Amino acid sequence: KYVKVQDFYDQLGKYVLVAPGKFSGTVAATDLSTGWTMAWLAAWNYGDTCPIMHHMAAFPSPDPYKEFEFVVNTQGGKNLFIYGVPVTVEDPGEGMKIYRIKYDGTRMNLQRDAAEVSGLGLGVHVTITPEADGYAVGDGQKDICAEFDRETDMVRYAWAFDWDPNVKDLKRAWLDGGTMTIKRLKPTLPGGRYDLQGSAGNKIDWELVPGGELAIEDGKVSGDRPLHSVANDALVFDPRGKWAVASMRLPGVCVVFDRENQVPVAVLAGPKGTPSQFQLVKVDDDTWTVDIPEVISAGHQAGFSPDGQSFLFMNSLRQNNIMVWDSSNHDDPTTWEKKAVVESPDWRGAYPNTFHMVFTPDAKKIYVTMWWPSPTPNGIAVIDAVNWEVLKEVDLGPDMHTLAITYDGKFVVGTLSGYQNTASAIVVMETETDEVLGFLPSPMGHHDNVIVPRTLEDLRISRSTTT
Amino acid sequence: KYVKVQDFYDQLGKYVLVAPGKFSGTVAATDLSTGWTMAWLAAWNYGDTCPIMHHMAAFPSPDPYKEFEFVVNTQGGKNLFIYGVPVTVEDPGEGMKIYRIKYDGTRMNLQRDAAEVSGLGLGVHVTITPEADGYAVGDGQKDICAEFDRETDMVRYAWAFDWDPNVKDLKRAWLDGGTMTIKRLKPTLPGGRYDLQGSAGNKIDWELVPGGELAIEDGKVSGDRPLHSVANDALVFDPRGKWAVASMRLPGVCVVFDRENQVPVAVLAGPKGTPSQFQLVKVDDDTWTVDIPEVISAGHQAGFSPDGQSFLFMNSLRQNNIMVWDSSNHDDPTTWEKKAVVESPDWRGAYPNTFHMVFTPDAKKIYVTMWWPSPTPNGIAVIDAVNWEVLKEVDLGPDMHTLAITYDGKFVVGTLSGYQNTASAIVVMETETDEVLGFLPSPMGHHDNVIVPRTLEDLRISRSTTT
Ligand SMILES: [Cu+2]
Ligand SMILES: [Cu+2]
Ligand SMILES: [Cu+2]
Ligand SMILES: [Cu+2]
Repeated sequence: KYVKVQDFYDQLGKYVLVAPGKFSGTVAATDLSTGWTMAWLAAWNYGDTCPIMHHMAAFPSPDPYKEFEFVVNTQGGKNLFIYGVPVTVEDPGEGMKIYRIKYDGTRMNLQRDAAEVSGLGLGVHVTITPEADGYAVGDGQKDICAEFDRETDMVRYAWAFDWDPNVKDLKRAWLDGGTMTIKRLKPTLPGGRYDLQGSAGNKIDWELVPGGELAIEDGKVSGDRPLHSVANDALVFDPRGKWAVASMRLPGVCVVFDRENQVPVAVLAGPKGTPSQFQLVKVDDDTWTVDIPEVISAGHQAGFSPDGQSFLFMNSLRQNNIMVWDSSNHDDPTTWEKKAVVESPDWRGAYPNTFHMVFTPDAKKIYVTMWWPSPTPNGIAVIDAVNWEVLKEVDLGPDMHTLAITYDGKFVVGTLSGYQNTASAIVVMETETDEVLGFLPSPMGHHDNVIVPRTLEDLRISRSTTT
Repeated sequence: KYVKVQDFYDQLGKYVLVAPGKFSGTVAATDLSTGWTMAWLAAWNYGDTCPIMHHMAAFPSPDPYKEFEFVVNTQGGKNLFIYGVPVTVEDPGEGMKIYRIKYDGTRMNLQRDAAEVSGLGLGVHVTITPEADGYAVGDGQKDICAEFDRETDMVRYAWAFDWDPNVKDLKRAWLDGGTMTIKRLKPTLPGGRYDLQGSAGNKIDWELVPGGELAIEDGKVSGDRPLHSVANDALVFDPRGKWAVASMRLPGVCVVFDRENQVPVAVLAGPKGTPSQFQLVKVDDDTWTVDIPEVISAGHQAGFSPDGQSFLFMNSLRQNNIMVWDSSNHDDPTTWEKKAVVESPDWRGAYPNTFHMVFTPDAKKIYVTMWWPSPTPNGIAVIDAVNWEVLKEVDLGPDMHTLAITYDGKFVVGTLSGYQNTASAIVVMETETDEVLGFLPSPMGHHDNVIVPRTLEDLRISRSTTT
């Protein structure tokens, strides 16, 4: 007679979608086998006065439906003013919170704020270590990343990054190059803690938007110290262990760190045209530098294929493509060498902007975001990861964000977020012939989403090895 | 191969569902033809410091996808402490806002706070007048209801209700009878404004929950004036025009009001066992009284069938049934006689509590809510409104709130809201053989929802004639 939406959910199976909602100030888990939201959480109700719920990542649980834990961070300050919502809050809080929350089989519970426990507030990407024993956050306003311990929320190590332009004027500070310093950040407060919550640390007073390097160069982004900015975005993890990679938007490079010995060991150069790497120079036991002749393009998204064998960093802005290194040699990242660039005619200038990606478990395909400012249709591009070529692009709607995949490989689940004021949805695509099955309602401006992994192997294609 | 969710939405058609989300702080509209959320608004963004978004109702729009306008009010104070979210807020806002919001075919726009325009702040049911030229709001803490003009947001008339118990002890205050006063409530501030925003007016410090009539009796509800409460809930409208009916929870009556002459004309007695009406006595030009020998039962849900020929009030609490009156004589409500009572073996003392309803366009059936405290399954009873009998009950999940219906009469659309901390959903049932088609995600604690009407006729089965 009639069609039952339960038939759609029957095919997706018992996966748990989690996603935060940015200006909605909520986070929510959804049952993809029934269409229910399992639980949601409103941070205002906990006294947060700028609850911009931003990025997030879930630890694996053997049964997400009885329990799971996740990490979700917030942004604050003038970040509240930069989207199209005519916000009337005067003096909002400062965000940079890192909330630990546990779903217990009925409700979500706010465990604590890790930014308080560690001393270190960081407001961009959140990922889980491949061993599920901790997590990392990055922040492009203060240019710090750190890997924290799951059980205590204390920082295992934290790196601060600094730019020293060869030309001291914002228009040229990146294009004509400079030296980046890589600096061990050491705790300064009792108990092993930092003094870097909320805005403490900030160089620029809000996070650079997609294309937002142009803005910083044109002197349109305020802050104390924009000339020193690199805009770190993320620390993503090699699935094989040992190394974590920090992405720096403005200087177009990624830094490979030794997690156990807490040194950086290599710098990979993003733009097509430049070598595989630049030279890392140790200055002292806590200080390294790297010189860059010119920044030919800012980069964004960074991540490893599930087997560890390829590493990717996206050029965005002046170039627009995916640079791929061969990371085959687990024993020494200073050998990792460029082996492929994914290019496509429509990939010119800042838009479409490729800010997020997910591999299929066997690693032969990639789903990658194509973002544009309103009104141009946003979408997904499907990449052949064996030959490194675009297979197809699907237009979907406004403001495309992240992409997650069911662990059996079969369905891609993505979020579009209305720029915080217009249409928002969850999108489902099947990966056998890459077609959209449609949209589920989602009143939230998500800039992240995940499916709760069950095993350490599922994390290799979740929020761990890519953003 | 795969089922597309678009197939389920193709059978629903271009209807727009709207609902607010109570603790979530937000409000959202969904395109039931594509699964997208069309847009959503987070009240914290406009500086509201207790954005419990409560009840709402939408003006008809000839094309809602192009634009439509709605009203959504808030609660604050200690309402924020009444649910199991371990809220930690120091100085919560007082709530009782009445927002005017307009969707402009891209975004939601906050137009203003009707409670600041009028001075009169009310936080329970919001309904639209059948001519779509104004709206009404009730409040069970202050015991006031009013009709507001749509263009100016100024009060057309408002009424204040007061209880004068025969026994001055909260335990007997309603059981052993009393007198209720109906007072015309007049502006005290310049320009025809009230001085009654926020907590001003409050007799008890929070709204009574389902079954909370026993809490007030037991001295569990603090406030300044509990012995005087009646807990007004709503002012629903005869779809034929002329009359509005205010429901009074604690004394178990409804008062019929003549909208244009600004006087009450009749009082309907809810519990089975009592006559059709108690006698309204005029005291002076602004004051009427009505005596009740004893209150056998509190009531709650109240509303008209779409042709106006039947009027319903739900006994909850000490009886649990639907009382029905013959309202076919539109010239004189003092002739409305009880004509039936719907009863069911399971409907004994408070739970399930039947607090929400919607009619089919032809008025031949009613979908009514059945609410229990966690953990018993809440759901929907289907009522034969030709013979006044229950047809079936369907169990759904936690915390069942309101129901709407598509104006072609084909699909019933309801909200479950997880007691603000667990599972939430929208549910879809087809009215042809009353089977549930399944659930769409909705991370929101809705106590309201509407499908946006397109004509005046549509309002006869929207938030106008029933809550
Ligand atoms: Cu990023
Ligand atoms: Cu973001
Ligand atoms: Cu009610
Ligand atoms: Cu309510």
